[PDB]
Amino acid sequence: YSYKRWVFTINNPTFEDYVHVLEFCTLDNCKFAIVGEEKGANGTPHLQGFLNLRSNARAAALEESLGGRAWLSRARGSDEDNEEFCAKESTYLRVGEPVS
DNA sequence: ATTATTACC
Repeated sequence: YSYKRWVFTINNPTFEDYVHVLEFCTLDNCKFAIVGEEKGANGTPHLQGFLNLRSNARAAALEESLGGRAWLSRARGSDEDNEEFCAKESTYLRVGEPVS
């Protein structure tokens, strides 16, 4: 039950949430990663992203890697589907290139 | 696992 391709959301992200995302979402760990940040007026601020990991991870392990407050789900769309969705966010961090 | 109603297809 360990997988490479995941989506995640971190609602009301904390300092440590950002620190975990910044250290983990790197080319060392990911073939491709994209993480958007939205914190506008009438909604809960979030980090929201997609990870195509180099190594399989069990959900409990990825949860720890992302700071322990993340919602996780096995990715259902393609890397490019996720790139297009997350790149709509007003700020985003993009690591690597989508795999097809 | 986990905070939320946001979350790819």
